[PDB]
Amino acid sequence: MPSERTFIAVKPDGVQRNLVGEIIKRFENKGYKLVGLKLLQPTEEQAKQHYIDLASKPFYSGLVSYFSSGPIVGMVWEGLGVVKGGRVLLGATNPADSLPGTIRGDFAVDVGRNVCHGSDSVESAKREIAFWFKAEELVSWTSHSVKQIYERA
Amino acid sequence: MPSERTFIAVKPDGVQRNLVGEIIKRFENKGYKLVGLKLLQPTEEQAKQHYIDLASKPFYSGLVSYFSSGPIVGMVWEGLGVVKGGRVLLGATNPADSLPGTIRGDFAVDVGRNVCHGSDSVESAKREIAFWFKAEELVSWTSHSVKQIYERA
Amino acid sequence: MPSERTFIAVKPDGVQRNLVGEIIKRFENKGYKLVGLKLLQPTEEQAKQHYIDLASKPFYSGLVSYFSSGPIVGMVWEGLGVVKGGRVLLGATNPADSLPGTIRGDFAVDVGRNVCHGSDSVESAKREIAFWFKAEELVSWTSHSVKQIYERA
Amino acid sequence: PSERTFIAVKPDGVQRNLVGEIIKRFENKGYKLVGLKLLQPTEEQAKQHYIDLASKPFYSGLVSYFSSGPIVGMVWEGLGVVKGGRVLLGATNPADSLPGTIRGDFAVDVGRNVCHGSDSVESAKREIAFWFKAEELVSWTSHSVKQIYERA
Amino acid sequence: MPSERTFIAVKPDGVQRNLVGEIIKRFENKGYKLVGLKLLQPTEEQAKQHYIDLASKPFYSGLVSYFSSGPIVGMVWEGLGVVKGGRVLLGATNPADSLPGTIRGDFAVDVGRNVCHGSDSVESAKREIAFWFKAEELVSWTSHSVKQIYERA
Amino acid sequence: PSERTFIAVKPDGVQRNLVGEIIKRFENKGYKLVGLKLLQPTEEQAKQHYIDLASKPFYSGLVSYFSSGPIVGMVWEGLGVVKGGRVLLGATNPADSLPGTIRGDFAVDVGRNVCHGSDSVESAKREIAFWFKAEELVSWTSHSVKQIYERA
Ligand SMILES: Nc1ccn([C@@H]2O[C@H](COP(=O)(O)OP(=O)(O)O)[C@@H](O)[C@H]2O)c(=O)n1
Ligand SMILES: Nc1ccn([C@@H]2O[C@H](COP(=O)(O)OP(=O)(O)O)[C@@H](O)[C@H]2O)c(=O)n1
Ligand SMILES: Nc1ccn([C@@H]2O[C@H](COP(=O)(O)OP(=O)(O)O)[C@@H](O)[C@H]2O)c(=O)n1
Ligand SMILES: Nc1ccn([C@@H]2O[C@H](COP(=O)(O)OP(=O)(O)O)[C@@H](O)[C@H]2O)c(=O)n1
Ligand SMILES: Nc1ccn([C@@H]2O[C@H](COP(=O)(O)OP(=O)(O)O)[C@@H](O)[C@H]2O)c(=O)n1
Ligand SMILES: Nc1ccn([C@@H]2O[C@H](COP(=O)(O)OP(=O)(O)O)[C@@H](O)[C@H]2O)c(=O)n1
Ligand SMILES: [Mg+2]
Ligand SMILES: [Mg+2]
Ligand SMILES: [Mg+2]
Ligand SMILES: [Mg+2]
Ligand SMILES: [Mg+2]
Ligand SMILES: [Mg+2]
Repeated sequence: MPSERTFIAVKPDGVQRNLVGEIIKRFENKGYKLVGLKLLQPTEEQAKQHYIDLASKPFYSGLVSYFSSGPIVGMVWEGLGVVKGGRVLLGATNPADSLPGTIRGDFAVDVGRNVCHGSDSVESAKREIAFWFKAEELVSWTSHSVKQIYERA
Repeated sequence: MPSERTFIAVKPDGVQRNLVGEIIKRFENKGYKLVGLKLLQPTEEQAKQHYIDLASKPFYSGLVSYFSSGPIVGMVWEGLGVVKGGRVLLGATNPADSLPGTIRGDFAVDVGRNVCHGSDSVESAKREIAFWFKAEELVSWTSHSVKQIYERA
Repeated sequence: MPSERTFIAVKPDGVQRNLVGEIIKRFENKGYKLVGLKLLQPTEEQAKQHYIDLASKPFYSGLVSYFSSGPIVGMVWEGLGVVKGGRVLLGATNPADSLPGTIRGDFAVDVGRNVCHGSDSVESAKREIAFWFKAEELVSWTSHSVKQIYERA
Repeated sequence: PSERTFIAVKPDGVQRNLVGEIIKRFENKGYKLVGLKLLQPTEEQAKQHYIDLASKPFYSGLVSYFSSGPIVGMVWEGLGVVKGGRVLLGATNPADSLPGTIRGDFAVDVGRNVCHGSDSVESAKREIAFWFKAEELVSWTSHSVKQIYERA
Repeated sequence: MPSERTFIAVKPDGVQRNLVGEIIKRFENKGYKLVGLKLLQPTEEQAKQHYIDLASKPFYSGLVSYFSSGPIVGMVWEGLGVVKGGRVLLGATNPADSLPGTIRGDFAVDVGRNVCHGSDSVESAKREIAFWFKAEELVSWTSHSVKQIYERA
Repeated sequence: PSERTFIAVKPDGVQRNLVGEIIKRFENKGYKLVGLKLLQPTEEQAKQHYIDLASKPFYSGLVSYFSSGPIVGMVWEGLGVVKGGRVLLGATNPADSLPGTIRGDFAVDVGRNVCHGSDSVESAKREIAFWFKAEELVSWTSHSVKQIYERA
């Protein structure tokens, strides 16, 4: 259904390198609907929990330190297939494997400085959204372009 | 041969969502030559004929209604391999399958709101060009850049 | 009134230099509505008439020859203040006087190769639209975005 | 360089997919984002934000529209950012705004003019205080600060 | 005459902030012709001589130190009125006074970090070009678009 | 991260006003420009640069065209930049290149394919040595190096 949601974050390198607007533009251009947006400074414990599935991996310590080293921009986007589609926009995890046209393909080199995050499944997206956003920070609204973007609307 | 031609249309969602300029720019940037251009309101019967091969498909009635719901921009582009190359610029029919960099990859979500059309073969292109354009509507001209774009020119 | 209309043309240098998409994009981005569009080859006599007020000027013969030397893209745009606003988007007649941000400011050098034309008043626009377009060539439609662009809509 | 301003993408700007474009322009200029939120103003927030226009005949419509859907509120930091932000936005009436500015490139009607920016250092301080809690601002150092400023 | 030339430099901040391509694009888009291009590290003495007219000004010391602190990209552009036109593209000296659409209007804040330089007169342009470029580094060529950009060509 | 590659805008790319666009793509990616020059290759330079194609039937035409007008030669530095540069360029035949790449967005014909990039670390070292004198390369530290690389 077009009401699917995903969590996207500009990581601290993406904020530092002035990629916030560019990343948001790509999601707006695609037809996805912005329903949550904030600038925040993750704590180490927040980073640990966000990446909890990766706790045994050797990059985890550095990942958690880096993710909490400076501000991120957290977002919630709504749209048909937006979890998968958000990942398509981001490009492959390792920028070396990402193609031009994607965020990581255009703007990143190193897997540890890969500028952005996106939820990897509908289930993890729900968890991430719930973790980073309060219900008061999510806005219910209708895009005036909804019938131009979706057939069934 | 560099004189190959194809029919590209901005569908009514593409016009509504202000993608006419962006789509033309992509074709110009590639090196293709614009030889026909018009804004028109297809009739339902024109839409039925344009998509006649698809008459048995479950989506046909909706396709034909939508395509005739408002203005399209019809184009004829000329260049080496332009039929296939135009379709590559458009991206996969279903935008969920389209890659970033392409028109559908960058701007569309839903297969029924996929912003554009391109002819699928040399012979269908000839048919579509003849259906939408009278002989006197095409403009033959030489790009000042033809020898920078083509080795053989 | 938001139903005001103007005639804009991409002149033959603008077509040759692949500025058609870029010019249309600027008008779409502004909120103006495309209601007429075609590619055509003006005749010398059409060019003489289009610029008839300038018949005594030293540049007229060159202007009329050039304007009829290859294809133009003719457009009719609709929107509040579109005659004046279209000219603002174009920039100063002589590109040496045009500011960055405008079409001439960004893309042109020479007053005789200034890439585009726009009607200079409401009444000249009506004349130019009638000269270049038959009634049946215009397309009336409602932008899905009209109430986001205009308070009164 | 620690001057701050409040910039909002108005509901028309959100609806018309200009959030990223607007943020990009401010990032490109060298300004630093220190606050960002998406919210739908209440009627009362809309009345207060525009409190100096309460006696104008366009007020109730401005209030209703500003509270009709989400805005994006921003706090930007930088040398001369109050004046600079308004230069990026362009003239209040898009008819008067020049290409290159946000209103010049994207808006037609004064009542649907896409964005807001504080008009002075003091009004910025008041708008920031109105729209953001203390804990919602983020203090950080751009790694590019010495490239943007001589005195850093 | 269209053979006028000017010296443009991306200053060390402009190089550091990844504005080389953007600056070159703006000059290419305008119709100006690139006839010299190099990356170099100015010496302090080179910076002193380049800015010799400003030797008594209180910012001079800091200007010369900064200009020689890292690489610049030096360019020579050719075109009708290119000295004045290059300055128009750059925008006002102090970015606070520069308008959006210009290089300094779009990308700079501080007069001491104003990302680029352009010659201020035909005479100073000749001096600057001669100072920064050897004759072997200037390329004589003809743009295939010269007749599309200039009437008299 | 100290890997280097040679990228050239070919004479068609210069003529078609793609120099800035190409440089922008490499800067945006995070790669560092350490050499840059505009020059018109001699016939002999064109023959040598393409020496591994000397037995091909398209050679003399490639040589004549490559020496017909100015190119822009570049040296870029960064992790995996040889492979990365070629990914940015796209497939050799623009018919096979995808949108988003330089050839995918801007070229049609294999003989007018806008740009060149070294095919390997060793060929890059040889191309760099051929096109640039030692004194023409500039060593410098991007202020953004720690934002682009974890190990910096
Ligand atoms: N070998 C690796 C793998 C991942 N990572 C980082 O760990 C993050 C999370 O890994 P992940 O497997 O969930 O990948 P994504 O979901 O981000 O694509 C990545 O986005 C990288 O920034 C790393 O630094 N080195
Ligand atoms: N399952 C489908 C397939 C196609 N369509 C629409 O029907 C149009 C014509 O289908 P097609 O098979 O000719 O595909 P293209 O030639 O447009 O790639 C597509 O462009 C879609 O807009 C659809 O709505 N649902
Ligand atoms: N001194 C001049 C004035 C105008 N012209 C050309 O003549 C066209 C018509 O002139 P105009 O006075 O109607 O100006 P616009 O309405 O195009 O601003 C201009 O757009 C120029 O292309 C010229 O070549 N030399
Ligand atoms: N005559 C007017 C004046 C202002 N307005 C709106 O009211 C807003 C606030 O007015 P203002 O005087 O504070 O102008 P700015 O601070 O936005 O430049 C404007 O941005 C317009 O959207 C209007 O609709 N009609
Ligand atoms: N008050 C000033 C004036 C100039 N400058 C710097 O000195 C440079 C040369 O000054 P200039 O008067 O030749 O200005 P332009 O020709 O660069 O516009 C400027 O581009 C500034 O970078 C400064 O740092 N502070
Ligand atoms: N069949 C071919 C193959 C290559 N070429 C040209 O020769 C150049 C060098 O060939 P190459 O095999 O080194 O390919 P790349 O390294 O450029 O990918 C290509 O970039 C083409 O411009 C051609 O014109 N026809
Ligand atoms: Mg993950
Ligand atoms: Mg089909
Ligand atoms: Mg006129
Ligand atoms: Mg105000
Ligand atoms: Mg000066
Ligand atoms: Mg090769």
